[PDB]
Amino acid sequence: HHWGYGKHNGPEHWHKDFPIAKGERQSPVDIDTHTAKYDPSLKPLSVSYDQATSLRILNNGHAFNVEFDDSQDKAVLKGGPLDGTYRLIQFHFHWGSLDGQGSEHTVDKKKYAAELHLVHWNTKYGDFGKAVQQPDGLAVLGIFLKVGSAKPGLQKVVDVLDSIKTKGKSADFTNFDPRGLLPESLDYWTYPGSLTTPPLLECVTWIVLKEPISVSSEQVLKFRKLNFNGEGEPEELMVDNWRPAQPLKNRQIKASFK
Ligand SMILES: [Cl-]
Ligand SMILES: [Cu+2]
Ligand SMILES: [Hg+2]
Ligand SMILES: [Zn+2]
Repeated sequence: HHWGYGKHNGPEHWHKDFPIAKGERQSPVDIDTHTAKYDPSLKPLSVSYDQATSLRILNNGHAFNVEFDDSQDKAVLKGGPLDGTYRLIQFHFHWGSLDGQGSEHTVDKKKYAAELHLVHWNTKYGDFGKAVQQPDGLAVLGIFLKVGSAKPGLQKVVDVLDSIKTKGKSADFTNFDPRGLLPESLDYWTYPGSLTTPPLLECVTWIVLKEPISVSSEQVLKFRKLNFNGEGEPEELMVDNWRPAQPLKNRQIKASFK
């Protein structure tokens, strides 16, 4: 039975099909702010999304993915802990059934209402499938969401969700500008980890921003109206699609800021 987030197929079961779930550099993790070390050898981070080309939005039965044209260097992440250039391929979120949970990373055990992952692949490996065979194939920019004022740059996503309610549905999603999902500050923590959904591949340099974005209660409420199930199946609301914190093991979390 497919992986998911319910009691019978959720994160505590993933290891049986994906034994790497219990591996040496799994994500997410708790970010203990008092033991992360400021690292002065970190170059500033460069987020260049002005030429981004969004194509489509898809409900895949686990979350929704906003997919980008990554066939040219258009929306790239560089600098910070990264060597070379990473190309944006998609973003998605993880969120809760209530505002007190939903993030995957936690900050001194604090859970945010949701978390945005902008997924990029290392353009020295030619494309995504080859990048995910490399320990430095991916960079994911992770951004916490808290409930407060609306985030204007998220509204076009929220408005399209009605049209991709159930698993397998997709809609045209061109000209979406991901710059409108960023907070003001680019201060971040970074550590080596993995994708947080099966197949949980240990390819990711995580860059998790310290500053959350605020979204309104009405915006997150619309995320919670999505469905894990497909059309004409019984309703299973898409909520709590987050994996909990995993063992830090032999890893150090570095901070970009004092
Ligand atoms: Cl690898
Ligand atoms: Cu699936
Ligand atoms: Hg890998
Ligand atoms: Zn994710």
